[PDB]
Amino acid sequence: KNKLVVVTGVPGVGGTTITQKAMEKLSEEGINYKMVNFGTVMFEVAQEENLVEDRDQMRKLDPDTQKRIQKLAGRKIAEMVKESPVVVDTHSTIKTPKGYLPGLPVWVLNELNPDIIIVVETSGDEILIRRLNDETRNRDLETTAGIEEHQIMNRAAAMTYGVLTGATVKIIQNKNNLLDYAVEELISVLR
Amino acid sequence: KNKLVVVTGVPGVGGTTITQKAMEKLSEEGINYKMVNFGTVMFEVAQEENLVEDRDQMRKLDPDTQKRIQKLAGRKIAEMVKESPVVVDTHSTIKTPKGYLPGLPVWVLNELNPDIIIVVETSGDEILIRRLNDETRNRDLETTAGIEEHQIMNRAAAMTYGVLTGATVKIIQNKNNLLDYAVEELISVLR
Amino acid sequence: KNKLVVVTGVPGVGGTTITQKAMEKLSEEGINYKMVNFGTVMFEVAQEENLVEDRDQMRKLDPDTQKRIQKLAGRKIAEMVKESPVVVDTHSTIKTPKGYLPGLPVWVLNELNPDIIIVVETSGDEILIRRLNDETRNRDLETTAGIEEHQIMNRAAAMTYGVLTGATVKIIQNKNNLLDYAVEELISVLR
Ligand SMILES: [Mg+2]
Ligand SMILES: [Mg+2]
Ligand SMILES: [Tb+3]
Ligand SMILES: [Tb+3]
Repeated sequence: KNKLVVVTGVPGVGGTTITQKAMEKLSEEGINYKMVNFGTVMFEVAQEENLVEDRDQMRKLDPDTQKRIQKLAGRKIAEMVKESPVVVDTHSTIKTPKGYLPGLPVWVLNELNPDIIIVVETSGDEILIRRLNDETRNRDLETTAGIEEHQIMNRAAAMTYGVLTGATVKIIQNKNNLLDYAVEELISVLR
Repeated sequence: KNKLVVVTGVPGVGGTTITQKAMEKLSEEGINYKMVNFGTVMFEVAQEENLVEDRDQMRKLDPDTQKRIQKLAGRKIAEMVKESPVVVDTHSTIKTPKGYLPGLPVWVLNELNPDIIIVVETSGDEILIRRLNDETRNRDLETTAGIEEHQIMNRAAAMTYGVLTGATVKIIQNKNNLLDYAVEELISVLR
Repeated sequence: KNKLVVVTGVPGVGGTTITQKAMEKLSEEGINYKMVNFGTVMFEVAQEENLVEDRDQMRKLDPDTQKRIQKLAGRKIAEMVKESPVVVDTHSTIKTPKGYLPGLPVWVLNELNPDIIIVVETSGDEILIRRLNDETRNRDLETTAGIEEHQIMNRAAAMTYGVLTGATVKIIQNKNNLLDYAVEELISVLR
């Protein structure tokens, strides 16, 4: 009966920020979500199996071990759902030099059994300017067309996740100066 | 072999209207399709299995029995294909407050084995005005952007249905004052 | 660890042209891809199984036979990957009168196990004009809206292929008078 929600969005869209704010407001009503990052849960599984010491070593693990750690992380998260509602922070797809990499390939979905997939978006212009203004980020020259293409592929992958699991797929706009509206929309879905 | 065709479309697009007109034209050449609504077949299965009584509470039913009912409904429809060609009237996704809910999750597709998935569309403007003119409705604040987003997700879910079953995915425009053109296109696909 | 790459694109986009140029340049650094057309491998499998003698007899084969040959073709290609990197030339979807037909249904994906799905594109205008200038072609002109709709569905099917296999999905623009840029992008992905 506790929900398992996946919250996704391209870098810079603010998915974790609105999720953190929604969780804190829900906590006031006695609804206590636990938030986890899928990549961090993969790192915790790999450390527990003595495969890695640091998070940087994760990207050098072979593909069969990666698929195995991915299945184990999905199972570890499915088990957390018995203790409370859970929100998973991850990417619908990651934009790599070899193309869009699904964040939840079918073997992860079969272990996770998510109830809702949330896709947080805004316009390509708003994302591009947010990334330009972030000092911790490094300039790459991704265009608004490139960001829109990533959001097109994220929506299609998220819809495929819904077909394979039965989860609903919710799209929420997190627009500049309208953060509170995105937080209220997310609270309603998480409740 | 008799065709199993799924006809989908957002509320107000007119998919069942053009399907009924297509079927009467086809019966004049001895091709007799049987049309069933997936939700009605699920409700008949739930009644046949005595899991439910007052249909309205179907949405508030245990997810495991819903999945079982969904599989039984897909199987019941696949069996009808032995008697005649079949049209399944359903939604590619239903736009709910928790997001886009797939009408045919992978467990349904595996029982149904559809040959063709039809996606009936028109512009967001035409849908919005049709809904405003319908007296049966309750006026919500759905925009043309919201309708276009639903049609984007419906196409992606329908394409995923095609990949998982091998079915072709046909998109038909049912535009204002061009209903007969949509009917002729649907007849050609159903023949 | 030889890669299996699928290169797709609507008729007239020039995907096999840029692939052959990229393979030529990769050979200079000692990387020798083998290119195969998926439809040709199905035809070779059907000749071996004594189901056909000529390529024009393939279309008549029943759906169960079609599925069996498709699985055997996927397996035959997966075996070629042991000898060298492999590129599969095929369509993400084929635009037929009954709708968009997936080129790689889930049963083919499970045998192929592709590493990368490449989607080669350009604008609907550039494709339409290229087709009008091709003497091999007939008329039955698709509009730019029809071509854009095919590219929308090809992206969604390709993203579904990525979710089901874990493959990355790369989109490459092959624009008029910028062929060398598309070749360089494809070399980087194929390496
Ligand atoms: Mg209806
Ligand atoms: Mg070709
Ligand atoms: Tb990182
Ligand atoms: Tb044999």
